[PDB]
Amino acid sequence: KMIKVKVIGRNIEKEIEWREGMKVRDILRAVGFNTESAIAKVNGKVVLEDDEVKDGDFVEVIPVVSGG
Repeated sequence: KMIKVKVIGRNIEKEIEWREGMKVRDILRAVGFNTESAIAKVNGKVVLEDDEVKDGDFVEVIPVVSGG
């Protein structure tokens, strides 16, 4: 299971396998970030740092201020 990281709505696609026993947090750990810089949302659904991802969830980290 590998992770992908993008800056809130920064446009960062990179397909990504997945694995067994791990968690959202870890994949975010592949960023060296249990997501600190952000709010996370997989498939358009919102989550917390511990609310897993699944499937090669990316990672979003950066001033997630959607309003521009």
